[PDB]
Amino acid sequence: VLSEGEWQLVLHVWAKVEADVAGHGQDIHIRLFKSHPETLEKHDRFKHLKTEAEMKASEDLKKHGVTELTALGAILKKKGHHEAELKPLAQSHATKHKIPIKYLEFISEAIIHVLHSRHPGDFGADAQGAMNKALELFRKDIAAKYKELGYQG
Ligand code: HEM
Ligand SMILES: [Mn+2]
Repeated sequence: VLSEGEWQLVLHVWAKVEADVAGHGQDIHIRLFKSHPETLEKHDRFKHLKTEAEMKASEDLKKHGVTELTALGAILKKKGHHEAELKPLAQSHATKHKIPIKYLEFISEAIIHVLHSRHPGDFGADAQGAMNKALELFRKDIAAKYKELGYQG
């Protein structure tokens, strides 16, 4: 459980993401793909992009990042009361994309990295701790929904 003050820090930095959702989503994917190339495999639509500049020039990848971050933002804004938003996400990611929980850890790391790279003055230790707790809650709750659908994270 997050305190009200922790949620406020999460949403404070999230408003900064919302000033440029597409750019943040591009940076998060590029970091994710570089740190963990097997995650680029899971994105079988983008597996073929060879360089950072090709990745940045992909309109489809940019649009996909906005779709992803929009769903995450909608979840974060519910401050843990996110069953209705999380359930369809768990359904698609368990039964179609087949994204293990470890890959959600990988993208959580990339989110933290990009947020600290772009917003260090609004993303110090306490804000990082709050965002880490909110992403941990997200991963814990989606893992439980994964199991309800069969097959483990
Ligand atoms: C912050 C966590 C994530 C959120 C909120 C998220 C959200 C979404 C949303 C909203 C879609 C479109 C609708 C859907 O199919 O559910 C989507 C599609 C997808 N996501 Fe995620 N996602 C997350 C993490 C990941 C990770 C970690 C991977 C893979 C390593 C991943 C791989 C995919 C793929 C492969 C698709 C569909 C792409 C296509 O149509 O080609 N997602 N995601
Ligand atoms: Mn993605």
